[PDB]
Amino acid sequence: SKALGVLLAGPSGAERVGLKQGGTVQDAINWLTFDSFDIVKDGSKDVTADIMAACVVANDLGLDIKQNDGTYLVSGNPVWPVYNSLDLNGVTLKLAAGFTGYFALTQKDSTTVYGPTSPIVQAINAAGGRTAGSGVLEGLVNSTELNGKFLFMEGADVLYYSRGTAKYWWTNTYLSNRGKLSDNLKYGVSAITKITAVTPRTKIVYYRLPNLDFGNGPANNGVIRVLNNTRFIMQGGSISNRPLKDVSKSPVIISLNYCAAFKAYDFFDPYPAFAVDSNNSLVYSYTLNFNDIADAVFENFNSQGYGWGVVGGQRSTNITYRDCNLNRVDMHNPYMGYLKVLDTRLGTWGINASGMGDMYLERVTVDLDDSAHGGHREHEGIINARGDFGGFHDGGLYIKDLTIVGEASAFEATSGHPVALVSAYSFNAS
Amino acid sequence: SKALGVLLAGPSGAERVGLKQGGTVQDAINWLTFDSFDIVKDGSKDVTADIMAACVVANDLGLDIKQNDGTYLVSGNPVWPVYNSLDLNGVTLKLAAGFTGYFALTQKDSTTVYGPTSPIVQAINAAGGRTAGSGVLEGLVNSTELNGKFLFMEGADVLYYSRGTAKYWWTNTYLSNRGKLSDNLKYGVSAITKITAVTPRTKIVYYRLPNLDFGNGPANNGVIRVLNNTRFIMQGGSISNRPLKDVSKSPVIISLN
Repeated sequence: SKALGVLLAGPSGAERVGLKQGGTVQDAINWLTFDSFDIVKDGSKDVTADIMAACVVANDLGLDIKQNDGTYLVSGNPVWPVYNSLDLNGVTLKLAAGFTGYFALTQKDSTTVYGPTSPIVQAINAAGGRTAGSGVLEGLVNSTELNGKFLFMEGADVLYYSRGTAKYWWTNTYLSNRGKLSDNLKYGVSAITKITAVTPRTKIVYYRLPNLDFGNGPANNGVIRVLNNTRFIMQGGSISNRPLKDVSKSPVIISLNYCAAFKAYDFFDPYPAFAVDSNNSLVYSYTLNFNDIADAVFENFNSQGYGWGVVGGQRSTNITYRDCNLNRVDMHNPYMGYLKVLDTRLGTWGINASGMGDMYLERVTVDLDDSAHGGHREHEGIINARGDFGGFHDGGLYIKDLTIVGEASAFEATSGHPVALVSAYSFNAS
Repeated sequence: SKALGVLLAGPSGAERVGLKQGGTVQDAINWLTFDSFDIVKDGSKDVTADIMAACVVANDLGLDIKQNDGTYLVSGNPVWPVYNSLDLNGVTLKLAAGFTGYFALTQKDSTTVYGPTSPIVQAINAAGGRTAGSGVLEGLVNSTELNGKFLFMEGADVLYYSRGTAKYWWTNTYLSNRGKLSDNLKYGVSAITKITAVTPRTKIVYYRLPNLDFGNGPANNGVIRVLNNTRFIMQGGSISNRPLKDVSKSPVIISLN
């Protein structure tokens, strides 16, 4: 009836084979692979739906995914969710021209949102501790609901105007217990309107990014997206066969959102994207793009050359760049806390960051050559504030051992003078 | 005749055993070990030719090698080539007194040499951008041949003399596209005579070095050699039983190129 060989090939097969050191083969193996589902890996078939089914199985069982070879063709707009570690070092993804999907690397059941009518928010608004330089919220001293969490708060006071739109009070910080915040409030607020709380993991997860093939020239808004995540380490990843021109497109590679306490590592990009409009004028495109992050370290990133700035950040806290090779470091919406750039080589754009904190620079080299861009230059200096936010930087700038090479002659021919060192101004006061 | 016992021991095998989470045992294991070839690992036999055979199989299939225990006795002057990751943490290599071989960790066709007569070199020599502080080679503005590569170039002008021997112009840099260099030239050069171009990997490889036993005292010119390589991480490694004196010898451990 039920014979060996038929039993061995079934799901309960590895449980019947014993090991010399003890136990069975099933005990040792505890991970999943793409080969476990017979996914075609010669690039000759669309496997968008097959990869999605594999991710669903792993999330239910709570296992890691490992795969170190093969090339896969994908198309459409899938959303692949991953709740655990993912190892794709050695895998190439071949994207179709109309691809608009992404990997969604998330933490399961990690975020709670409190609205303006929630009991927690009302208790904060009825007590003190909402002044500048405060480090304690007096309304949470005898409460344990938000203990040991990362808090992303919003307020009801206007701070500045950007492109005619009012921007409101905000603060990202960490709460240990009895109302104590890690980062003090730089400005006071009349009332709190929203709180987003993220719980740190009880474990460390590892992401090993694959190689992305851009031969057909897709223009997604992020292929690797990390949302509501803590305590992860991201290593590797690259781009291949990137086209020289990207007419009327704005590709984005990596995007982060509501993340804290992580570190990224040696992503390699042979050269950045060069995207233009119908009038042959440069438009934006990013290799890395993040919103609402805290306590982040970026090390050994590589994206240097002509094109738009490869980094775009907004509303962050305590960011560090170490040993990187980028053509720009940027923050559109202001940062708070500190921003550190250590042992880094920069391109012609320099640094463009409005902020409510302190900027530290140590052993940084800047290369000013800008021949491929005609004379286009948004800000006239090397270290700048944001011209579309008013040009303010409410904090100090401390520089040690800065080195300048290049000349930036293309900009000089258009304007008549070289670049400044530090600039802070507004494009339009209204 | 095709008995189940004989079938299970062949190359078909783990593909006939299923896992609870899905797939087969074969789909989970994708690496090679020194124990896969029954290499004697108590130091009582010379296994130089057996280690070479293991490396050839791994290179052909594009797999990684992993071994975490055992002591191996080696001799001669073998060249063991490795194209992928290598893990020898916990392994001791016993070197015979006359050992002169090494591991060769390479990148499998990552380099290209352009000589003084190549069209690429002649294009550079016929244009501008060869001055001090220059960041662009004007002869490559409309070329895509060297895009995204590391360049090791040599020139024709004498810079200084060492031990009565002239030394010539050089520079090492990276080129993104449209002839833009990452590091500006410090001195101008009249003509460029050689270019070596290395392509970065689309992956990261990991090297975990073994323990080397120098009891017999060999003095070869490098036991671990890395050539024409990019995007790797090296960890570990040690020396044991190093003699206090090395009369008429010059040992080298690690060399890069």
